[PDB]
Amino acid sequence: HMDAITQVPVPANEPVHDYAPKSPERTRLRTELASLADHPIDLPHVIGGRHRMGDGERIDVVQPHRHAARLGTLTNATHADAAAAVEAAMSAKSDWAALPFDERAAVFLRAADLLAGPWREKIAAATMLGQSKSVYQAEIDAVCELIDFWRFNVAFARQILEQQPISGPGEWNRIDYRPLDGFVYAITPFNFTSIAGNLPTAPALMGNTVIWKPSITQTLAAYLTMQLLEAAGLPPGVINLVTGDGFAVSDVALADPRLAGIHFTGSTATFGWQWVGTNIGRYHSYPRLVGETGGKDFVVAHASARPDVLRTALIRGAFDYQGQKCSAVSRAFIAHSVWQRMGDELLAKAAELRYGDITDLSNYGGALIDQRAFVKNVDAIERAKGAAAVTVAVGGEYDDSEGYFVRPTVLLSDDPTDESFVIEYFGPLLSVHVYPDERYEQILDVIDTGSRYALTGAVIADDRQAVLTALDRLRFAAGNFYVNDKPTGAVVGRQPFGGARGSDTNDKAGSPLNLLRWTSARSIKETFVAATDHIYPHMAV
Amino acid sequence: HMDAITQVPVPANEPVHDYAPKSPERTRLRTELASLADHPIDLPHVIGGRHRMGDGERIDVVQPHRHAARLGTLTNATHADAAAAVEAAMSAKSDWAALPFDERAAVFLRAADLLAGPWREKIAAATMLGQSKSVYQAEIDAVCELIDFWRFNVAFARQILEQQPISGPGEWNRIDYRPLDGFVYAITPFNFTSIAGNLPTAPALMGNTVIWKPSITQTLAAYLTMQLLEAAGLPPGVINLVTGDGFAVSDVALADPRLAGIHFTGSTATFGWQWVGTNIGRYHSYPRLVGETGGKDFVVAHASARPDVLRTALIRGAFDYQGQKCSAVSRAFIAHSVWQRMGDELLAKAAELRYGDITDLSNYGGALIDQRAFVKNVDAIERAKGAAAVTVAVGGEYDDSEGYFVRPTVLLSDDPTDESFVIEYFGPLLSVHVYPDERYEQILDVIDTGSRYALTGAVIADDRQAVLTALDRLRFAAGNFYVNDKPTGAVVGRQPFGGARGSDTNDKAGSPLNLLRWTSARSIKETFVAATDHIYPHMAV
Repeated sequence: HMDAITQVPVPANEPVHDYAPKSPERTRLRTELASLADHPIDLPHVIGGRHRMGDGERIDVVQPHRHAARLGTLTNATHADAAAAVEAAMSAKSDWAALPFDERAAVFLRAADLLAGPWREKIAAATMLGQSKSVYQAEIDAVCELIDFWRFNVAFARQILEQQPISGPGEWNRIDYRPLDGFVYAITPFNFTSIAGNLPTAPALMGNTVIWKPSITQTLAAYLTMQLLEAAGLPPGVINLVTGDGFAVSDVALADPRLAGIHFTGSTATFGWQWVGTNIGRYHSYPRLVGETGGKDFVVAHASARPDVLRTALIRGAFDYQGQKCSAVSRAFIAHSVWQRMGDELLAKAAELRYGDITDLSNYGGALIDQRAFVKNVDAIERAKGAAAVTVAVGGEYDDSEGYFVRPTVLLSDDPTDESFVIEYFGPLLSVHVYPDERYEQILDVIDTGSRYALTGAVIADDRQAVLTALDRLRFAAGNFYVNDKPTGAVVGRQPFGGARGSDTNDKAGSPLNLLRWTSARSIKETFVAATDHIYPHMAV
Repeated sequence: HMDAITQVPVPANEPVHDYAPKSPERTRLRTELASLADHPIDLPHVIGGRHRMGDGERIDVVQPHRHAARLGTLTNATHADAAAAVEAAMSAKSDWAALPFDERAAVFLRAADLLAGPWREKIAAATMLGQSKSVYQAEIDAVCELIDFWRFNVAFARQILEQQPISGPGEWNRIDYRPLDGFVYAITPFNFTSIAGNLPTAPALMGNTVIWKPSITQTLAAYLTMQLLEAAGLPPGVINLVTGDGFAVSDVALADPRLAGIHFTGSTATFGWQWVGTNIGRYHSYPRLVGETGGKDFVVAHASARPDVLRTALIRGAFDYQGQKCSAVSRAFIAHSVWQRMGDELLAKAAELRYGDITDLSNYGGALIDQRAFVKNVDAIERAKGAAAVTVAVGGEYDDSEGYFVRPTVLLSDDPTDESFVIEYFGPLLSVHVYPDERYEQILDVIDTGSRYALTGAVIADDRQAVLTALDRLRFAAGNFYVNDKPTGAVVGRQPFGGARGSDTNDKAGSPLNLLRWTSARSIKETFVAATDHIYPHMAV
C-alpha cells in the first residue's frame, strides 16, 4: 500500500511553438506530414485494447484541402461493434476504478508529456492533414489545448478530492468521490483534436470507462490519440474507440440500461437528448448529459477603437481555421469614423489572405472540412448576393474541384446584421454593419435584442466608459466577453465557462465542475460515542 | 459606491436548544404554541409584497395530531394568482439583481439572526403544530437547519465569487457569476420547514426572483417564514408565495417561456420533469431542474455491534418524526447473537414509545401528516399481517379519530427484507431481518443487490475490518454512509451530498454546487496590447 497525502504536479499552460523558418520543430513537422500523407492506414475500432476493422461500410478519410489524397480508411461501426465496445468498457471498469487516483492520474500526466515531446509533431500533423488546419491552428489545439486539458484536469480532480467537510465534536465526516456506475458515451466533433481527446478522457480520469465515437473527418488524429494513450499505459477497454457516423453506436448505447452519461460537443440540433428522456425508466442511473453548443460571435467597435487592433481581430476572429472553430466572428458593428480609417485595409487584407494546402506553411489556412460544409457556405454566399439588405464587399468565390475551398468573404449590411442568416453555416464569412458613431448605445441594444446564439462577444474601445457600458449592456448577450481583442477559444484555466444565452453549460470542459459530473460524491460519518438511550431532554418531567 | 473586497461573516452551525423543563426557551415555546393554536389565521398568497386571499377553493390547515383544530385557511391558487406571481417575480428582477451581493447577502444573514433570536420559538411552534413535530424535531429543522442554510449559503456564495482564473502576460481574465434570466419555480415538501425556506431563498441569494409553492400542510410555517423574510428586508416580489395543491401554478409556470429553473424536493413520481422536455423550444433559457428524492434507509449490525447503540439508532432512525424525514430507517439486518442481546428491549421500548399531541412535550412524537399518509400506512400494515414472509412483532395499531396516529411498528422478516414493500409509505414501520453471524458478507451482498432506494445506510460494528468491509461492499448501495450511529438527515456543512443509487443530485442543497446552479458564469478577458498584424510567424519565407 501507501501511507501518504500526495500532491499532483502543478500545471502551467504549455508553450505554443511558432514553427518559424529554420526552427527545429518545423523540420520535425515536415517529416511527420510526409510520413502520414505518403502512408495512409486503416483506421480501426479499438475495443478492449484490440485494434480491428469491422464489417461495416468502408469510409475514406481524406485531406479536405486535397480531397483526392486519402489518409486512411475506417469502417462504419455496426450494432455488434458498438455492443462489443460497451461490454469491453463494462469489463474494464472494476480494475480501472480500483486503481488509486494517483495511478489513474499518471496515465494522463504521462500522455501529456508524450504529447509535449515525442508525439508532438505527429499529432499536430495529423490534425493539419485531416481537419485542414494550419500549423498554428493545429498547435494551439491538438498540442497545447489537449496537453493543458490533461494536466489541468489532473490538478482539478486533485483539488476536488480535498474538498472535505467539517467534523463536529464526537465524530469524523469525510466525502468519497465515487465514479459513476455504468459507462460514459463520448461523441466528439471535427473541429478540435483537444475536445476530441478530452471528452473521453475526463470521465476516465475519475474512474469511469468509456465508449468514444469521434467525428469521421477527425478520426486520423483520434486514432493516433488512442495510440498515444496506450503508449502512456491506458489499460485495455477503459476507452473504446468506435469509428463512423455514430448512428448504430447511439442505437446501442442509448438502449443500454448501463448508460451513465453522455459527454458531447457539436450542434444544438444533436443536443435535441429527447431519446434519453423517453427511456428514463430503462436506465439503472439517471444519465448525465454534459454538452457544449457552437454559436456565432460579434464584435462591436466604439469610435475610440484602435483601427489596426479591430482589423486584426476581425480577420483572425472570422478567418482563423476558415471560420470553423466552435464559434467564429460572423458579425461586426463598426463606428462610421473607424470604418473610414480601416475599412479599405480590412477588405484588401481579406482579398490577399491565402487559403490552400496547409503543407505549404505560407498559407494562412486551409479548406472547409467536407462537401456538406462547402455546400452550406455556397448556399449562404448565394443568399447574400440575392438579398437586398447585403452587398458582397470582397471574396465570395469558391471551388471544390481540388479541395473544399471558400475564400474569405466580407458582407456589408445596411441595417443591423440579422443573426439568423449568419448561423446556417460555419465558414469564412464576415458580415459588417457600419453604424453612426453617436448611435453606440442603440447598437448595443440591437446586439442585445438580436443575439441568442453568440458564445462570445468583443468590444473594441480605448475609452473606459465605452468599455464598461458594453460590459454592462451586453452582460447577458454573450457568454464570454472580450475587451480589445478577438473573441475566441479559451486557453484552459484562463477563460472557463460561458455558453450561449440561456444555456446551462457551466459544467463544460475547462473547470473542476466538468469533472464533478463524472463523480457521485457520498458523505461518510463515523460517530465515536453514539447515544445509548433514545429519550430526548425535552421529554423529561 | 464602495471600494473594498469584503468578507462575509464566518458561519458556524447554530446550537440546538434542549427545551428541558425549567428552561427559558420552553416557557417561550408554550406561549407561541398557545398563540398560534388559539388564533388561527388566513394564509394568503404573497405576490409583489401584497398579502391576499385569492378566489380559489378554501382549504383548511389543521393540526395532524388533532385534526379538528384549525390553524389557518388558505386559498388554492388559480391560474390568475400564478400569472400574477410570475409577473411580480419578473418585475422585481432588475432592482434585485442590481443590488450588490453584500446587500442581497445581508437580507439572509439578518433573517438568520431573526430566526435565531426573536422568531425562534414562533417558527418552531408553527412547525410543531402544522407538521406534527416534536419540539426537538422542530428545533433541528425549522430553526437550526434553516439558520444554517442561510449562513452557510452566504459563505458558499462568497467562496464562489472569489473563484477566478489565471491571467497570462498581457491580459486580465475575470469571471462574473451572473444570475439566471427568468424566474425560478420552487416547490417544497411538507417534511421540513428548512428545505421549504431554502429552496426559494438559495436562488434568490444569487440574484434571481422566485415563485414558491409550499406544501399545504406546511403552509403555516411557510407563511411565517415569508413574514420573517419581509421583516429582514426582502424586497417585494423577489419571492412570491402561492398556496395550494400546485396544479394551476405548474400549468402557468411550465408554459411561461421565462422559466429559468425549478428547485424541487418531494417524491420521484413528481421528478417525472417530462413536461419541460416537451416544451423545450418554448423556453428562452434551458430550464435547470434541481431536485432531491426521498428514499428508505437500512442499518446492518455486525456481531461486534454495541447493542444499546444499535437499539437507540433503530428507534431514533425509524421512529423520529414518525418515520417521515426525507428518508427513515425501514430495514435492519441484525446478527443473531446481537438480536439475542437487544431484540426484547427494542420491542419493549417501541411498545412504550409515546406518540400524541406534541403540545405535550413528554411525547416522543406526533401523528402522520394527513389522511392520505395514514391510509398508506394502514395499507402497509395490513399487507404485512397478510404476508407469509413477515410477522408483526410489536405495534401495528392505528386510529385516525382524533389525529392521524400510527403506532411504532416492528416487523420480523424471515428472509432478507425486500425493499419494494418498504417504499410504499412513510411511517413508523421498521422491518428487521435476523441473520446468522457468520453470514455478514452475504448479507452485505443481499443489501447491495436489493437496494436502489436507500439514501443512507449504516453499519453498527466496533470491529474495524467489519467497518471497512461495509464501507467497501456498500460503497454504491447508498448515498451517505454512517458508522456506529443512526443514518439520518445531514447537518449543513457536515454531511453534504449523497442521493439514492444512480441519482444525479451532487447539486442539491448543502454545498456551493447548489448555488452555482442559480448562476451563469462568464469569463471576461481584456488584452492590453493586442496584435496589429494578422500574419503568423509560421507564414514567413
